[PDB]
Formats: sequence, C-alpha cells, structure tokens
Amino acid sequence: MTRLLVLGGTTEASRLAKTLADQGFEAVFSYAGAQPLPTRIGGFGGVAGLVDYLTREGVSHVIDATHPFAAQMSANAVAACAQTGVALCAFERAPWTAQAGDRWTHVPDLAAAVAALPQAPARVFLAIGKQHLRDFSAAPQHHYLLRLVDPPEGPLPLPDARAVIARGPFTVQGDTELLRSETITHVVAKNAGGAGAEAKLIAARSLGLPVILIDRPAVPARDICATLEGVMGWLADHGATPRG
Ligand SMILES: NC(=O)c1ccc[n+]([C@@H]2O[C@H](COP(=O)([O-])OP(=O)(O)OC[C@H]3O[C@@H](n4cnc5c(N)ncnc54)[C@H](OP(=O)(O)O)[C@@H]3O)[C@@H](O)[C@H]2O)c1
Repeated sequence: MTRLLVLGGTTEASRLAKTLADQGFEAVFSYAGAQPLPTRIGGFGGVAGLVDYLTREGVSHVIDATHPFAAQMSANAVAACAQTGVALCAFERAPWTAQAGDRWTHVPDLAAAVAALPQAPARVFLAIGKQHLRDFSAAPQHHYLLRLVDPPEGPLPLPDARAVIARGPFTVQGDTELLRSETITHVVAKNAGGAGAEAKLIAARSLGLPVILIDRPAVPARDICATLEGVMGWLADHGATPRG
C-alpha cells in the first residue's frame, strides 16, 4: 500500500516531512548528501538506479520537494516515475517577480552570470551556495562574498573571497547588515522563489543594489503541488493514505 518517497533539500521539504510524519504517512526522505522521517542519503544512480529503488522499496508516490535548481534530480524523477507508473508531484513555489525598486537582470545559467559581472572590480555576493563557485574564477578581479553551510575543506577557488558560514534562515535585518558591512555592489542569486531565501533580495532593494538573477532551468512537465494543503489533496486524489 502507501509508501512515499520525498526528495528533499529545501524548507518546503523539511516542513512537508514534518506534516507527513504528523499525519502518519509511511515515508522516506532523501537528500543528496530538521525532520524526523527515515532518511536516505546520496544519489540513486541515475534514472535506472531510481527505478530500481522505486521498484525494490515498493514506492507508491514521489513528492519532488527538491530545490528548483536541482534540475537533474527533478528530471530523473520524471523519467523514473514514468517508467514505473509511480505518481509524482513537485512541491515548488513560483519564481520571484520584480517589484518597484528592484534592480534585476536575468541570465539563463551560472556561466552567463559570470559573464554578466562588470569589468571594473566589484564586490559581489554569490548567494548560490557551494556549487560551482569555481566558475566565478573566470572573473577573478572581483571581491566575492560567499555564504556556506559548512566551513570549506580546502582554500577557496576564488582569488579574492570571504566566506561567512551560516544556515539561518536569514532575516532582512541580517542580510542588510552583511551586504552593508561587506560594501557589496552586486548580488548573484538563483530565482528559487519562496519566502525563505527572499531576504537577500529585499536587502538588496533596501541598499539600492543590482541583482543578477539566474532563471530556473528547464525540467520536464509533471504535476505541481505548490502548498502543503495542495500536497495533501494530491495525495488523497492518488490514493495515498496514512497508517491505520
Ligand atoms: N543557492 C540557491 O538558491 C541555489 C540555486 C541553484 C542551485 N543551488 C545549489 O546548486 C544545486 C544543484 O543541486 P544538486 O546537485 O542537489 O541537484 P542536481 O544537480 O539536480 O543533482 C545532481 C544529482 O545528485 C543526486 N541528487 C540530488 N538531489 C537528490 C536527493 N534529494 N536525493 C538523492 N539524490 C539526489 C542525483 O544523483 P542520482 O542521479 O545518482 O540519483 C542527481 O542527479 C541546487 O539544488 C542548489 O541547492 C543553489
């Protein structure tokens, strides 16, 4: 009968896991590498590996609550669920949209973000986690500010960088203090959507700073279950029921 796989990595995901556990769903949470469900860690081994997992574990439903920029995991979930007739929905918020006072430009990927930075040395907040920071070594004249969940193993791949180690979630006061104190001139961010990571954008607006926003990657179509209640509804509409 019902056995959920929740692909995590965000706050939508952690909150969702808590709700599922409260309601009594048989569910496993998964991270690539804050909630009480039994958690698997690490990749599945491509689409075939995920197919094998779904089949061996008798998964009935997948909820993809991965970050919107975890596009390989999302695309693999589409393919694997399609190959096994397992129901899938994505728990994702809509992208952020600009308002008055926002100074935003958009680029399609991380490479284009690097290319978008000015020639003259700037002070750039790379608000994009740990992945692919190296890419910015192709614009080595800038000062970079990083914010990382864990202390970096080795030396930063960036000629001039400072890493602040923190998780948050972050407040507008906090982010405005950071940007101000590091005299940031530009912010690079991914268009994640949601309230949880939006502080840095309000802070930027407050300080009158430009943001280079990386647009969401393309992922194949699947059902979208964009609030906790939407997820509960979709679960019931696909015959998922809790313990007992
Ligand atoms: N700071 C931001 O707001 C922001 C924006 C964009 C990206 N980033 C970071 O850069 C990231 C790209 O992330 P990513 O490497 O996690 O995504 P990914 O490129 O989609 O994942 C790469 C592989 O890791 C495994 N994987 C990912 N999520 C998993 C999960 N929940 N459970 C099991 N395996 C998982 C899968 O390997 P297998 O094929 O072997 O299953 C997947 O194909 C974004 O997720 C984000 O967190 C951050």
